[PDB]
Amino acid sequence: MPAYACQRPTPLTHHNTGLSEALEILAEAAGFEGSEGRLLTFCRAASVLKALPSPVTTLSQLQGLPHFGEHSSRVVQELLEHGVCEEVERVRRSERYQTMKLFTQIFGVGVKTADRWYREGLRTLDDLREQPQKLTQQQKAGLQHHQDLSTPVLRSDVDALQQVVEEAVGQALPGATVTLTGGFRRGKLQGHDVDFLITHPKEGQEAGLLPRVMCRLQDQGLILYHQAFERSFCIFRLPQPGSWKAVRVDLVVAPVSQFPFALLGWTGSKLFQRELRRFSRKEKGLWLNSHGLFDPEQKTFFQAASEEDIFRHLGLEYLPPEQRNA
DNA sequence: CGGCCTACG
DNA sequence: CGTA
DNA sequence: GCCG
Ligand SMILES: Nc1nc2c(ncn2[C@H]2C[C@H](O)[C@@H](COP(=O)(O)OP(=O)(O)OP(=O)(O)O)O2)c(=O)[nH]1
Ligand SMILES: [Ca+2]
Ligand SMILES: [Ca+2]
Ligand SMILES: [Cl-]
Ligand code: NA
Ligand code: NA
Repeated sequence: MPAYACQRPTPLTHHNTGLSEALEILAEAAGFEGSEGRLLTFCRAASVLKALPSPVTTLSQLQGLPHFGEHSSRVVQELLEHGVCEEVERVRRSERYQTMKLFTQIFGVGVKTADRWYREGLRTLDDLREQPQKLTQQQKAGLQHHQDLSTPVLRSDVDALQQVVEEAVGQALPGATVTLTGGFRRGKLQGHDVDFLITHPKEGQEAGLLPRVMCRLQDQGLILYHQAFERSFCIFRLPQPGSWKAVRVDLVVAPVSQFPFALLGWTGSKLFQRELRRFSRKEKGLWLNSHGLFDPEQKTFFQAASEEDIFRHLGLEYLPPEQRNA
């Protein structure tokens, strides 16, 4: 089993779901305390289990697996022997974990803001609503829409939404295209938000496009919240039987020269892309982001026409999106 | 021990 | 600071 | 928390 997640296929569904979900609780709790290193180790250990071909049934089967040291191994052992890990359950019911999770789920609130509110004594959404001068415009929108935004977006919702975006994009710039990215491109049947990548086949024509798209969506009454730019993090009105619901939608524009890098980055998963960028820099000496792949010794950018090109540049076997669920 | 992804709004 |  |  290789040490980087980008070196192994990771399917969406697998054979160690309960074990991985426990390690991801500990990863999340580490993030809430500001230890990104521990978060990464727990995430990586969880992802190793997702990549295995069958269930872990005995502690012996962790020997030699990367990212399983004394702590992650003890978590798995307790789950194998008792069906529960006391450390995980203590985290689950802790006031700190529950409130930090509640607050960071608000659009416009990160770990740093949630922690400050926690230290001030706040614990509930109604606590926040009773002091709204304390809130940015973004946070106000995230709090007002929190209930709808907490409900998963169904893959069955997405095609009708993509059609609406395509209509606005085609008026803004005929010939421009819309590609579904994010977890839905990896095969998920639900998601917390929808991610779209927009480009045009003629290099340079995409300049200035996103403000034109947003203006047209707003004029159609579809934008509940937004605001030169190339990424937009929106709240959209999605139809429902007899009504509608708020949904988070991300829009990104890339020039066609960069489209394979943007498609790769925005298709994720988040851990897969962090691991891929870490691999590129530490193992290959190349710097990767959603715009390109840079050789800092030649001071040259790799041209890519496809995601396949990028995997080849990096010396990695190609993984389709459905196998990037690290 | 150092390092832990890398951007844009 | 927020966001992907 | 773990790798190298
Ligand atoms: N490099 C990098 N990419 C990120 C980061 N956060 C998100 N992304 C990329 C990869 C994600 O798959 C993609 C979309 O992010 P989302 O939060 O929408 O996640 P995703 O669609 O995978 O899942 P979800 O909507 O929760 O089902 O953006 C980050 O911190 N770093
Ligand atoms: Ca998103
Ligand atoms: Ca998403
Ligand atoms: Cl840490
Ligand atoms: Na080990
Ligand atoms: Na948030």
